[PDB]
Amino acid sequence: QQKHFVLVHGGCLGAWIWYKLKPLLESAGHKVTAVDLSAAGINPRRLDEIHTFRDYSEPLMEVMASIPPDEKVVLLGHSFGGMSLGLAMETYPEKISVAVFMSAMMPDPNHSLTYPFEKYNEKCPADMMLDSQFSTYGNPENPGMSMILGPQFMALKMFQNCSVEDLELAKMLTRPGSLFFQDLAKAKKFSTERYGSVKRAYIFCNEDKSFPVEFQKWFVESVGADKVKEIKEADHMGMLSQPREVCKCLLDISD
Repeated sequence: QQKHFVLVHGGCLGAWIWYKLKPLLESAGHKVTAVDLSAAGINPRRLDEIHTFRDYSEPLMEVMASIPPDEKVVLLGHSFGGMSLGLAMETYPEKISVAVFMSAMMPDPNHSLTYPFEKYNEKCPADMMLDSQFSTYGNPENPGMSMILGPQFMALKMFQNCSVEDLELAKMLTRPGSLFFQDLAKAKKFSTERYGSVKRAYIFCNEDKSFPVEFQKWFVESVGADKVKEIKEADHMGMLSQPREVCKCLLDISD
């Protein structure tokens, strides 16, 4: 039976990361929507006009709003894409057969939206992002924070198991992004009733140097998932370093 995978990229990246995974899932007979979130990929918005996490996630929500009455989707969220999964799961829990997180913080409906970030930024050193750079933007009375990935950070910490071509593509395509911390600090947390009704799966990427496996495991341990798979030699960009494995894990989880 044909599944519809909605793939959601992490911060500063775009739908294009899925360019290897998407045709694989399609050759398996499945439908795939790879979404650019707002001001990501070639989405035509600018980051300095995106101030809320809901606005950032809107292209995903639009895909969710368009799932027909008798269909569901399988979501796959990479990295920060996992937060947009949570929003999709809180909003349209009945529309999702399983929400798959990969190298992603899985929201915990027991805690605030910022909790996984508060956690990340307690367990991880302050210089972890190397040559990446941050700057504020938006309302001076309540500024957003944007970031740009450094090419050493990308090379060493995100794409180190990927081809040079994929890293090249990332250097050519990465755009400023934001984690919307201060907007997330004022959201409405997800609920166990809604977000928590949705089957969760985790795909571990064991060589992820950006979101290390021990931290992936901590999210799975503390939050829980119904299915877990591991890709031993996936880096942070498992859909580019190990697209076939991601495709097998996904079909496994979904079928």
